[PDB]
Amino acid sequence: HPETLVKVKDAEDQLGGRVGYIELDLASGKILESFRPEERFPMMSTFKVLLCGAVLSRVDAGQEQLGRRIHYSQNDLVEYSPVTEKHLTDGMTVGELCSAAITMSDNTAANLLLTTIGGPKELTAFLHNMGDHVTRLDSWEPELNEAIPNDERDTTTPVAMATTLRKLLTGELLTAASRQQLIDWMEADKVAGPLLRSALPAGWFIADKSGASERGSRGIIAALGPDGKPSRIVVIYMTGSQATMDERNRQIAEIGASLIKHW
Ligand SMILES: [Ca+2]
Repeated sequence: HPETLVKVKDAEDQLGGRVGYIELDLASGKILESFRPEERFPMMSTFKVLLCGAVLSRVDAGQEQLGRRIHYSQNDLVEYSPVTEKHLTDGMTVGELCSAAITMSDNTAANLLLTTIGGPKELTAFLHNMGDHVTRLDSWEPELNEAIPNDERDTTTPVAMATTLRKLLTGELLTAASRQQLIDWMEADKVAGPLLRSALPAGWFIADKSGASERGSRGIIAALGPDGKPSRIVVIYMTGSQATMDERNRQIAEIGASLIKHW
């Protein structure tokens, strides 16, 4: 198994475009290794974790309740809404919407949640307000993913995303209950099987969120580690290529095999 940085560089050689990577120690926050750490990449659906961090932060501030039920209508439904499209009559709670956004990548759920906070500009404000002056959300779904043509809109860097994710999952920017809730949602991801999960040994813990565009881009953010406990944050982004989805997925899975085999 190639060394992880060797493998990242090889992935980029085979795919074209750029591959960005970072691995942080969860406890300490130290950067363990990286490639293109400060370069921008489209977030795609990886932003949905950040969105639910902002929602949880409002819960912690007494401004939102996870049990608050949101009714919506057919005209709110956008592409790739596998959970929300099934709840037109009953609606969904805020907590259900975060579960759908994170675990199923549901786009209408993400839009509804963005509305709760006032839109993409307000998510960017949340990020700024937690010390992430890099990451930006500009668009709603489905414009955001299924292709962000490479502007700086809707981008992050590997290090900004990793850093921000660690600040949401550890420390005290969220309460203990909210930090746990966020990681629970990510552990329950159902749509990232072909990625890091494909390389994960029995007994490990992973909490993740993936992203994709039709053409060009892919990504994943994760907290993972052996023995049931996450101990590192890994962020991988891909953009700018003409590679197939199967090729993007395989290269992420192969990067994952390297980082597990060298753990
Ligand atoms: Ca290169």
